Amino acid sequence: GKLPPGPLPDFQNTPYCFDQLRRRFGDVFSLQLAWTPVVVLNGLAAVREALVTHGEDTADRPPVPITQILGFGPRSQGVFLARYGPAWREQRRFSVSTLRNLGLGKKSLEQWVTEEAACLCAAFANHSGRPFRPNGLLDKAVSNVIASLTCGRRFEYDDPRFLRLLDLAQEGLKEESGFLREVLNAVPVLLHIPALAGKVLRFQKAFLTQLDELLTEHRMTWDPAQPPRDLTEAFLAEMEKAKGNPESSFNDENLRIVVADLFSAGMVTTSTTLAWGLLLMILHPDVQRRVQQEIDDVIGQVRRPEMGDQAHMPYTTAVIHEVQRFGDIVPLGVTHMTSRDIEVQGFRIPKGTTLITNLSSVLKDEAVWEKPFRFHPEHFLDAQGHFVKPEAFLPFSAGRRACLGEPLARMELFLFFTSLLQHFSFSVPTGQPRPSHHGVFAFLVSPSPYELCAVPR
Ligand code: HEM
Ligand SMILES: COC(=O)C1=CO[C@@H](C)[C@H]2CN3CCc4c([nH]c5ccccc45)[C@@H]3C[C@H]12
Ligand SMILES: [Zn+2]
Ligand SMILES: [Zn+2]
Repeated sequence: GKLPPGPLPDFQNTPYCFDQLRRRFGDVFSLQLAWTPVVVLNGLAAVREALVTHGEDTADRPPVPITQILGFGPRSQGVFLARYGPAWREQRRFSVSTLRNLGLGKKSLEQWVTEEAACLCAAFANHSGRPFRPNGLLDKAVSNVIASLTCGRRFEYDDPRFLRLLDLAQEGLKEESGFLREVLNAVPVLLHIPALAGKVLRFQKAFLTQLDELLTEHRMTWDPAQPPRDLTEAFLAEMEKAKGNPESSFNDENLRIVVADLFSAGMVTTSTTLAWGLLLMILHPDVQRRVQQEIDDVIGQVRRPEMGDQAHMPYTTAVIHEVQRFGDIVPLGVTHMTSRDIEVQGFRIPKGTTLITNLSSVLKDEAVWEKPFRFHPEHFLDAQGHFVKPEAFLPFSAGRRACLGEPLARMELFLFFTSLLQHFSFSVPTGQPRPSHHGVFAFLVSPSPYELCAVPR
């Protein structure tokens, strides 16, 4: 019956504000947000006990009433915010299998991705030696991979339509984390204001409208006499089989949501990580070199990198993992909700509690890591040079709801990162201030804006 302690009754600096209460109230503390009961879980032990040991009872999401404006319904919840049940599980399993069939785990996708990587290197080379922000090109190359798997196509980097889409996307994930958002969610009555309605999800509504245009084009070009060559076709073919089934989540309202969930995560998570990687590589030249040495030793500058190389590349694998750990791009993951009463670290957490997993607190757990607040590839290495992955490596969270795109993310990071470091040497532009290793918090945590020089080898 013991409830977790907490203060009794910020939105842009949420991560660090929680770290404050952690040292004060402990690793499992309660907190009051509007009318909504929230419990924050900190450190591996508490997150693991919640998401794994009590996995069945914490795999639900908080109701989010605003998503009604985006056409959400019982059988239309996408994957991310989908309530725990049939609509969630059908889409979740569909995405996981469909990715696999499309070539995830095969040289098929491997060779495609490493081809977009070549497009990325040519875009970089076109800056000659001049300083530039690598973010936009990172977003394009990484969007194309997920666009290809879901939408059956890539875009040219100079494509106007593609640019409006990446912008709407970026500006939309911003709206995922808002003060007003939490307001209309704990107070669902506010949606009844048609004037106030529009402005809530300005960009997300507009992103879905742009995605609709692409999906419509895609219905026209689809050859249903052929095995589906991407996720949208596979979805469309299920949608056909389900004509007459009001229970199926394969409906038109859910196609735009599912593809929005997958496209946006497949883009903003991975490229932001890579922006982190490139920033850490110019702040730590010694590390950048030691990676390039391994690349040469194992691959040379002849052929494109392959996933078969990662096995024999423990240092590069280390660095990439440490980028994720240090970069820490999703400090608070995605909220969960208890669907049942549970006990965590000795405290009672009632059914219906909003659970926040503090992934930052696990990734930078001072008890687990040698130098939690430093960029230290040896966190994933031993004295012998072998790669080790500590249990506290949870940038993808844990449980029934853990990132379904992790295998895609891992192959993208390895191939893009190695390809870039295989062909370029990155540096802070002479005469410019040393860039902050601190990050700026949107919904995600991104590096603070920086430029670099990229000179070929
Ligand atoms: C560096 C790359 C990535 C990181 C760090 C990351 C991290 C995460 C995190 C923290 C969650 C929340 C898990 C939870 O609810 O406890 C999640 C879930 C999810 N991710 Fe990822 N992710 C990455 C890449 C991707 C990719 C490439 C895709 C799509 C192909 C993707 C799609 C999803 C989806 C759909 C969910 C919701 C899972 C569910 O609700 O069952 N993510 N991810
Ligand atoms: C730019 O806007 C979007 O991508 C979206 C629009 O409407 C709904 C379907 C939004 C639902 N939202 C659910 C949560 C979430 C999303 N993308 C992520 C990417 C990483 C982490 C979390 C998320 C998606 C983004 C979706
Ligand atoms: Zn197609
Ligand atoms: Zn060893």
